[PDB]
Parts: sequence; C-alpha cells; structure tokens
Amino acid sequence: LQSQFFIEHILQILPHRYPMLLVDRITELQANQKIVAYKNITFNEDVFNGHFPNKPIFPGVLIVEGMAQSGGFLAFTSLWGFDPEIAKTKIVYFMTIDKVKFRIPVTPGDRLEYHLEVLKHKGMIWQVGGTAQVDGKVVAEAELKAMIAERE
Amino acid sequence: SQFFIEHILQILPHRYPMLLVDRITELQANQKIVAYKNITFNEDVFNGHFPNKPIFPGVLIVEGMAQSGGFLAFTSLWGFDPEIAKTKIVYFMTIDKVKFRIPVTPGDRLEYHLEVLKHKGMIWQVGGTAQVDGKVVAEAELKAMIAERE
Amino acid sequence: QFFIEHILQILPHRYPMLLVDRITELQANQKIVAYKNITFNEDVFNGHFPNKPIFPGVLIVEGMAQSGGFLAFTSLWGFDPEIAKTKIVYFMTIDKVKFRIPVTPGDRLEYHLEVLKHKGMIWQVGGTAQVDGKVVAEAELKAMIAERE
Amino acid sequence: LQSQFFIEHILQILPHRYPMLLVDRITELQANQKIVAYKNITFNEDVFNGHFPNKPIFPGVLIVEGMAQSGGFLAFTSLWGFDPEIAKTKIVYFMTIDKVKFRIPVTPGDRLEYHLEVLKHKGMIWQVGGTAQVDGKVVAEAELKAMIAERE
Amino acid sequence: QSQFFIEHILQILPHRYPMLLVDRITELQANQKIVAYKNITFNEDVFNGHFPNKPIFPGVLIVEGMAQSGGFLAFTSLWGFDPEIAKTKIVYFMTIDKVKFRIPVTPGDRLEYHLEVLKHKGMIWQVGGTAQVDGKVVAEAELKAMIAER
Amino acid sequence: LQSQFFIEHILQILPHRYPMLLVDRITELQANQKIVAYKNITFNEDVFNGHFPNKPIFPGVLIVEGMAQSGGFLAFTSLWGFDPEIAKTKIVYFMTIDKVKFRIPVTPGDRLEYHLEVLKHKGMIWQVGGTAQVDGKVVAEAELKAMIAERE
Ligand SMILES: O=C1C=CC(=O)c2c(O)cccc21
Ligand SMILES: O=C1C=CC(=O)c2c(O)cccc21
Ligand SMILES: [Cl-]
Ligand SMILES: [Cl-]
Ligand SMILES: [Cl-]
Ligand SMILES: [Cl-]
Ligand SMILES: [Cl-]
Ligand SMILES: [Cl-]
Repeated sequence: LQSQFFIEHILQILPHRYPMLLVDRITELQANQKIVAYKNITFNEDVFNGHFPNKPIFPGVLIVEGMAQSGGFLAFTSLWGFDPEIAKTKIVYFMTIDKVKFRIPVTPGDRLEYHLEVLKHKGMIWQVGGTAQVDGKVVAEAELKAMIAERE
Repeated sequence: SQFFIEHILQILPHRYPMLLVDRITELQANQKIVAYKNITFNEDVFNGHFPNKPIFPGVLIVEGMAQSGGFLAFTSLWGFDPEIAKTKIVYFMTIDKVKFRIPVTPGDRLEYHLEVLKHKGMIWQVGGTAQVDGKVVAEAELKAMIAERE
Repeated sequence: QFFIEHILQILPHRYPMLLVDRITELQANQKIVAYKNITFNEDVFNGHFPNKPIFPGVLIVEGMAQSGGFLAFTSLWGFDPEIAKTKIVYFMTIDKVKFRIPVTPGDRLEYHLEVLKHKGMIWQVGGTAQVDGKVVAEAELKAMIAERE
Repeated sequence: LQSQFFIEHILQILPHRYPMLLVDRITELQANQKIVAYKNITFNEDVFNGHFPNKPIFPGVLIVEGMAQSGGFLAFTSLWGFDPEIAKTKIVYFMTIDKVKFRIPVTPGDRLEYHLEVLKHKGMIWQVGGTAQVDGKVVAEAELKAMIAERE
Repeated sequence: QSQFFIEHILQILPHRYPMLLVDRITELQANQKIVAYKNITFNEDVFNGHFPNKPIFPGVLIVEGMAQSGGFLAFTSLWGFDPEIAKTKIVYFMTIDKVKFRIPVTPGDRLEYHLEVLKHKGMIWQVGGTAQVDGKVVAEAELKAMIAER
Repeated sequence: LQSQFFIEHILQILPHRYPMLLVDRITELQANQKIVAYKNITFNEDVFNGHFPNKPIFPGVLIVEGMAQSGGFLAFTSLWGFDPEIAKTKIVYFMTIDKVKFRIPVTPGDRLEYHLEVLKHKGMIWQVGGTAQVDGKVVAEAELKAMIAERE
C-alpha cells in the first residue's frame, strides 16, 4: 500500500462522483491508523451559486462529508489494500456523526485538508475522528462511525 | 404557521442548489417546527450519490434540519420579517448526536422535526429527527448562533 | 410498487429529463398511477421563473408521457430490462391539455394515465396530473417506442 | 416596434431564464398577427445528458415551450410595445395545448425555427398556432393558449 | 464519409458535455481540410457567467472548437471513421498561435470552423484556419497537436 | 491599491461569473506591471464531466482564460483602483492570443498559479504575457491582448 494517491486512484476506490466526490488527493496514508488528504476549493463550483450569493462559503456539512470519504478510503484500503475490483462491490455508509465543530469558514482559494485518525475498528465498523485544516489552522473537527457494506 | 417556498426564499439566504427546505407545515415560537423537502430523482446531487443507486446524502439531511432550525430560531425572535432577515445570518457552531437509520431516496417526502432544546441570547440549540412516512430516518442536535450580516 | 431503481431499468430517460420517481399502481393495457416529487432543488426552477418557482406545464405533460411509456413497455414485454435497454421513446401527438393549478416546490405531482388505444409500438393514453386529490392538469398523448438504432 | 430582435432584446421581455429560455433570436414580427423566431440546438445543452444517453433528441415538449415563448414575446410587445420596465414584473402561464403533432426529430446542429400566428387574443389571453421548422421542413405543429400575468 | 452528425462525432472524440463543441461535420477531405460547426444557443451553461445580461461565447472556446475539428480531421485522416481505434488514441494540443478575434459570437449564431492541414510530420499535426458566422471571419488561429496512445 | 484580494474582491471587479470566473485569489499585484494569482483545481467542477470521462484534465484553453482574467483584473485596478461602481459598467474582450505552449497537464488537486506581466498598454488596450504554474513548474505559457469596453 502506498501513501500518496491522486484523483485517478480515488475514483477507483470511492463510488462517489460529481457533484459529491469531495476528495482530490491523498498525501499521507497509514493502514489502520490515519489518512491526510485534501480537496481544493474554487469559486467554480456549483455549490457556491446558492451558498451564498455574493458570499461564497463552503458548506460545513460538505466539509464533514469530505472527512468521512477520506475515512472511508482509509478503512477500505486498510482492509483490502488498493483493490479496485473489490472496491466496486463495497460502499461506506455513515452510522453516526458526533462532536462536530465549525471554527473557521472555508472559502474559494482554500486548500481544505482532511486529517482523519482511526479511533476504533473491528471488521466492517470504523470509528474515525479528526479535523479539516486550511493552511495549518483547524477550520472544523468531527467524529463519525461508518460501516463498510455490500453495494450490490 | 404554514409557509411556502416563496416565504422561505424571503427568510433564508440559501439558494439553489443549497436551499433544502420546500415547505413549513408547523411553527410554534421558541418551541418547535415541522417542515419538509421533497426528494426527487431530478436533483443534480443524485448524479454522484450514487451512479445507478440514488441516495440523498446523510449530511444533506442534517443541512436540511439546520435550515429548518435556523428558520425556527429567526422567526421566533423577529417573525416573518424579510427586511430584518437580510441583516442577520444564522451559521452553525456545532452538530452532535447524529444517527442515520434509514436511507432516503427519490419519492420520499423528507420531513424535518426540530424543537428548541435551549436558547440564551443569540445562541440557540435545536434538536429532533428527520422523518419519512412516520419513521425516523435520522436524528441530530445542532447549536446555532444568530449574528449581524457582514 | 416500482421504485426509482426499477423505473431506471425500463425508461431510457435520465437526468435531467427523467420525471417519474415512483409507480404506485400498474394494470397492463389498462392504466397506471405514478408520481414525481417537486422540490426547489431542481435546476429548472432557476429559469421558471426567477423568484417565482413554477414547475413547467410542459414537463407535467412529459411526466405523464413517461408514465404512459412505462405502462407501454411493461404491457408489451413485461418487466424486462434487457429488451428495454435497446429502446427509446418518441412523442407523436399531444392534445386536449388543460392546466388548472400551478405546480410548485413541495407538491407531490401524481400521474393518472389510462390506455385509450394501442397497436404495436404506438400507444395513445390520456388522463390527469393531480396534487393532493385535485386535478391540476389534463392531457392526451400518443407516443412511439423504437429501437435505439 | 422593430421586426428583428436579438437575445438581449428577448431577455428584457420574456421572464424566462436559463435553463428555460428557449428563444435565441426573432427574425420577423407583425404585431397582433405573427412572429417568426428560432433557437439553435447544440449538443452543449444539459437536457441532452438525459434525452437520451448516446442519442441526443431535443424534447418535443421543449419545442412546444419554445413556440409558446415566441408567442409570448409576440403577445407582450403587441400589448405594451417594447417596454422592459413593464415586462420585468410579468410571467406567462400555459393554459391549454392542442393538436400538436411531431413529424421529425430535432437534433444537435439544427436551427429550430418557430412560426406562430395569432388565432385569437383577448386581453392577456392569447391563442397562437403554428409550426416549428428545420431547414424549411415542418418538424412540429402546435396550437396553444397562454396568459400573461402580473407577478404578485 | 464526408458528412458526420453528432452520433458520429461522439464515437470519435472523447470529449463530452460540457466540452464537446462540435455539433456536425459538413465537409471532410483526408489530409487537407475540414468544415464543421457548432450552434450557439442561450440555453448553454457557459452563458450564465460570460456574461450576465451580455451573452458572449468565450473566445477561448471558439479556439477549442477549432482544435476539436482539427483533431477529428487528423484522426479520420489516419484511420477514417473507426470508433474502436478512436478509443485508443489521444490528440494532445501542444501549441496555439496567431489567434485574432474580429467579431463577438452570440446566441443565434452558427459558428462554422474552417481548418486545413498546414504541416504533418510524424505524430505531429499543424492545423490552421478560421471560425465563421454567416460567411464572415469571426476568428482565426493556428494549432499544433500530437497523436499518441491513450 | 493593496496587493492581495480574495474572491469577494474579485467578484466586485471582474464581470465573469460561474462557470467562467476562473480566478480565486490574487496574491501579488503591481499596478501597470505585474500580477500573480491562482485558481484551485478541484474534481468538483462541471467541466470535468466532459474533459474527460474517467480522466479529469483542466482544459488548456481555460488556463489561458484564467490568465486573461488575471490580466484584466490587473488592467482595471491599474486604471480605476478598487472601484466596484465603475467595474459594473464594463466587460473584457479577448483580442489576440499568441505563443501559447502547454507543457504539463493540469489536474484536480493542483494550484494553478497565474503569472503575468504587462507587455504593453494604452487606454483600454492591455497586452500581457506570462506563465501558468503548478508547484513552481511552468505548466503553460501565453501572451494575450484584451480590451476593457463599456458594456454600453
Ligand atoms: O466556521 C465558521 C465559523 C464562524 C462562522 O461564522 C461561520 C460561518 O458564518 C459560515 C461557515 C462557517 C463558519
Ligand atoms: O484525446 C483526444 C483529444 C482530442 C481529440 O480530438 C481526440 C480524437 O479526435 C481522437 C482520439 C482522442 C482525442
Ligand atoms: Cl455552512
Ligand atoms: Cl449518505
Ligand atoms: Cl407553465
Ligand atoms: Cl420527444
Ligand atoms: Cl472572449
Ligand atoms: Cl486541453
């Protein structure tokens, strides 16, 4: 398993697609321990047409979704390594989300960095927690438990 | 007590594709609100969540509950006031105790049920559930702060 | 009942022109009852009209045609995804359409279509579009099913 | 009252906007009588993503909508002339549609020409009828009644 | 063939919405020139931002359409109408030069691309020509591309 | 006239809007001389749906557009400073493009940096030239001439 993955590899692992694939690159990855990835934020995103007019703010809930997708990638690769064929048959689902705090608004031009760490994992159940960061500052924090389920 | 999309557009600053509340069916100042958003396949979000298997994002269910809560908090203090609405902004500080029990799909009428857990000044704490046809599909607690726009 | 996943296996239409979310009643060569939810979160509302969301009357008719199409596919070949994936549908005629009440975000647009006449791939249906029991539209139409190529 | 109008003139009269403004140019207009206009059809339009995958066919219902908007422009300018200030607070509701027949499929690269004639009009209620044409051939026929109304 | 419609264009170019800017090919002479076009309609997403109340087809996209037309010419010159082989090739555009914009392009216009082969040496193809609207030159440009395996 | 502007400032100066506003932030600006700006590239952009499926590549022509917008922002602030009121009465027309080279493909996760210097300028006619950079490496080169015009 490698520690750097680009959009080409992310597409083979996650089932998410436009406009809900919110992870552009993975810069760090340690099986069963953690992942550091990021998503660039540009004004050229449909979401900003409505959030908000003349005041582009990346939705806090989408920041969380981004953290979870990172967590999902970590959970899957920790178990099966980089396996596109099997990834194609699994899908990660949100079971819970706790302790979410928004500290700083995210705006176009920002590099939304996801920092997730494994709090607990047994089989298909994974509990991850971490933060979203912009140039070293914590813009958000969150904890969530996900499940690796069958796609079919 | 019953507000339609037009009224909603005058209170919330959210616009397409992030205004996730279609109609308000109940509102008791400082107490509770019941509102909903219809889920249809004709939504852009379904192109990627997911291809060949449409599932309304859990995070968007939460966003929907927040918007309902913020509408509750705002109207409770200022009522249906478009003019004042433009001078205030309701952003969320925290979100806690979120649980997803059932997937929401095209055809569902996603109903939001939020009650004011507590409020002090401009800090409001709401909580409740997301319901589809009488069943709880999600639940969450949120803390919001009402501030002056700008 | 047939859900979005099932509808997708039969109708060729896709986003943003698939306007039927669920089928509630189906009786071969007789009639069909289905619906589509209307939410503000639809791209059409950006232009129809700004600050005044009104589902286009022509899309209500499209939704009725698609409902009729699903009735046609299944009456002809049953629920067969394999044969379905080779076909598309063309509108032939539209007639006697009347709009009585505007459809807006929050509405559950229900389609009620019955077979008026059919032969081969050519089907003629008629009925109404309803929101909470009240007729919001009436229409008759004839459509043709044809091979992708 | 001119006889040729361009997209900028159409935007000041019709309340329709993207993705439902289906008239690109008006080539000839006779008040309270007839109007000829057209909309270019390109693959670069969102409806094609879903109608149908791998086989782009401009929706018949949108051709009717286009004929309706051509009628609406005719109807409005016949009433108040070319007045954007009066126009900016009006909308147009479809009332009835009759005897529409589609003869030829419309596809990308086509110049969809609308020919509408006023069959009967009273106040805000206009009943127009005509055809949609591509390269001189009739691809569609339709009769419709629309109402112009003040937004409230 | 000499006249290719959208269905054919789709089988040769990998470009898809909203970046497939060639609707139909009207003339094609292997290794010499290609005449094609793209209709310009207000119902295009690009006009939402370029520019509000003043729809003007982006000049860079006129050049993109010309580049796409050059690629179809190059490709069809090597293998003709071959969808299967098309899936295994890519046309990288290396340079763009001498482009001049003389007349703005707007909704209602039939943007016609006129490109000819200026030089073909190996995997490198150099094309140049003009974009026209109703007989008049609206733009001109030269482009160099390389053929390679996808 | 400062040297750093964020999206809220770019919105008030450039007339470009979604999905054609391709500059997210300004980092360096010397009136009548040079400018350095950037646009974050994310998979979450509609343009990638068609360029190309299963292989996101930011269109070379859009990189040039991005450089033009940066130049236009330089030009306008050079002649009027940060004046939203006057900016609202203008648009920009591409006049020529020359010497463009695409050396490295741009993909999601990249920080597309625009470097432009003023080659020549008189009245509303500005001629800039420079490069587009990603992590210090030249990804593209171009020279272009634009004109600021009264939107009449
Ligand atoms: O993270 C945020 C902190 C404060 C704030 O006001 C805010 C906001 O208004 C919108 C999104 C995020 C934030
Ligand atoms: O990758 C391609 C880019 C442009 C283009 O024109 C093209 C093509 O015409 C055939 C195969 C691949 C490509
Ligand atoms: Cl937010
Ligand atoms: Cl979900
Ligand atoms: Cl209507
Ligand atoms: Cl059709
Ligand atoms: Cl331009
Ligand atoms: Cl490119």
